[PDB]
Amino acid sequence: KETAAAKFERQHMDSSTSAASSSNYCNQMMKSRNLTKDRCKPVNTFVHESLADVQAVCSQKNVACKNGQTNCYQSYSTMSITDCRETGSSKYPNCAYKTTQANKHIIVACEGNPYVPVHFDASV
Repeated sequence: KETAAAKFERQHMDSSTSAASSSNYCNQMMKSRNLTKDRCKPVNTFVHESLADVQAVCSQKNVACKNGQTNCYQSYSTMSITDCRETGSSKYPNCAYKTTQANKHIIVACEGNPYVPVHFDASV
């Protein structure tokens, strides 16, 4: 089955664009990454950076995750991100999202050898 690292890439990485190009970015990406297939995922963030730059966060500033786990890390630098969260009209299978551009630090949880992101915790 899909690894946690691979799931993180599918859910949260978008190295192919520098930022969201339109208000339909989230609608399209949430669909394309299969985050709407079974149910409308309520909120999601995409990171517009190289994979290696995001994986490198696992050796940056340790911080406890929201859930208290101690394998979370905050990026030293801000990153281009897109916040996706459901609109009031979103109704499965017609999932619908508000796209918001931002430049924020990210917080990810890391696991494994290589030690890589497995969960997107927050934009801060």
